Amino acid sequence: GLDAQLTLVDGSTDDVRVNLTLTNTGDKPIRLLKWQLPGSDDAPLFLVERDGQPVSYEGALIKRAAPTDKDFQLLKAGQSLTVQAEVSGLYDMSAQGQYSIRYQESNAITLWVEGVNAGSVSFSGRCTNTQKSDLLTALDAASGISNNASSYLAVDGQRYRSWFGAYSSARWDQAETNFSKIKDAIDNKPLTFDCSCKQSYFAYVYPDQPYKVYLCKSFWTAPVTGSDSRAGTIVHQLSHFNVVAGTDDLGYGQANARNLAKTDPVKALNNADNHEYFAENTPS
Amino acid sequence: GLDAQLTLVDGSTDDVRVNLTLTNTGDKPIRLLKWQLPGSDDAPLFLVERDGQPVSYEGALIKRAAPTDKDFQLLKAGQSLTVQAEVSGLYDMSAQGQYSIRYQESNAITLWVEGVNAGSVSFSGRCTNTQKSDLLTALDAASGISNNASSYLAVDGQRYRSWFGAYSSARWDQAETNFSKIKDAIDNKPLTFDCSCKQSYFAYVYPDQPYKVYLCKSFWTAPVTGSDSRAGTIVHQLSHFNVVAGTDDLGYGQANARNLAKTDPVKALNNADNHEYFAENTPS
Ligand SMILES: [Cl-]
Ligand SMILES: [Cl-]
Ligand SMILES: [Zn+2]
Ligand SMILES: [Zn+2]
Repeated sequence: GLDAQLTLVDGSTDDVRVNLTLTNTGDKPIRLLKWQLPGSDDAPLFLVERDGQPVSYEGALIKRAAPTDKDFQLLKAGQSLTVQAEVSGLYDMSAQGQYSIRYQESNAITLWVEGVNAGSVSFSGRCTNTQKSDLLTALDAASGISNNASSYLAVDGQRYRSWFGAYSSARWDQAETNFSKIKDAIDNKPLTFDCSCKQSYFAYVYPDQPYKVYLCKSFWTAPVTGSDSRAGTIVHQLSHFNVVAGTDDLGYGQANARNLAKTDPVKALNNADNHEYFAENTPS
Repeated sequence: GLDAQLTLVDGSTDDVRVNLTLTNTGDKPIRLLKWQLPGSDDAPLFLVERDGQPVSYEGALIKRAAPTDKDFQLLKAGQSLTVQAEVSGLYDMSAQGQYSIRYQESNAITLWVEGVNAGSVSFSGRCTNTQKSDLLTALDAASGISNNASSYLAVDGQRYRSWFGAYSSARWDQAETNFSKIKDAIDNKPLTFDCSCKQSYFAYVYPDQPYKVYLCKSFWTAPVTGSDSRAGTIVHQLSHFNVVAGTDDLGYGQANARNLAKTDPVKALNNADNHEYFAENTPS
């Protein structure tokens, strides 16, 4: 027969990693569908319950052809295979509470889940409970710098001059209106964060697909606040949506933004990093 | 200086491929931002106009760090580099008409665009005008098999028995209600097709993200109608959405579906390929 043993992996993050050991206890080799083993392809391979109630699978479903030889993993007589999966990225484990997880069938393992923490926030692209929690934390920080930016623009200034260049009331109203909409998106709109991107840069968006922001490797290496920070990256990204500010990416980096501000204030007003650096205001 | 020459590539499809030659006409080497050359990363590098009116860029915008040495392509004195891009996947070229394209700046090239052709259809993931047209064609065919499936379920049967097993009125009503919703999605809902997937299988969906269907390699190799066809793949995929039929992927392939129908009609009623094969009805 085929036995499935599941063990929780102990770790210091909020992720939920499990080790699954499949063992062929019989005397003849058996063939296992690779699709039915944890992997790079989403599959609903677990029963996950919070407090006795199943929670949702959040991954994709895939149409595949009938399997051929290529699609099987062979397990010899007596032989075991162990694979590790992170479960929080694939099921709805966002709410605090006592969870069980069973492969499905294995024994159930159980654990406590801390809880990741108008407007709403959704996730896709296998964000783990760590990433979800970090993203919400980064959003609260973005809210802080975006509120600050708005308050500044409403009062009456080197901060403005730095990022947006020579004063004109039309450009200053334009900047204030852009920050007003960014603050409204953070405060009141349905945001989506996606964690599937493995690229070396910070994030990307489609300006016609509000309000979904795709984080990449540099987001995770960035500090939560400060220059080129997780908070500022969310301000940058939001500013691109057609329904927010419609900014472009005309240049990257503080040095470039200060140049654009000096040489062509209209382009600076249309640049995402310029908006980011105005809100990050680091150094102050 | 740096000259940019753009040439249209002649081909027999509806795609819009262009060759861009950048030449360093100066006497010292120059460094070109790789981001500003066509590539795997979306960038808005072209001005595209239909009948004199710019059309929308549809790709992503990316937050990147300031460039370092790594981020440049070097072009020696006198030296040329040529790169090819497909423009239709990245701009809105869906409408019939006379277009110009200029890299931006290059000369403009011009051409005629045939036009790809309640409910609406959107695209993402760099679908070319060929793929868009093929997808719409496949949708009309899906509509045909889905209408047929609905008509069959409303009359009064080996077709039903094959895919859904022993008759009971509750299961037959359930099947009819699932096909009713699939036909309603095709007819009346905002569908999105995405072409970014390079996996060897047919397609995938997130059941909580209606009505976006991601096509992969086997979709493109499939015939438009018949067994495991582009039309049937759209019926399969649609059936998964929580707001359509909420089906699972419990088994793949006609042989498996006929088994499920024979052994556990309730699971057959919950299986996407079973719905697909009922509508494809091939052989009839
Ligand atoms: Cl699917
Ligand atoms: Cl971005
Ligand atoms: Zn499926
Ligand atoms: Zn950007």
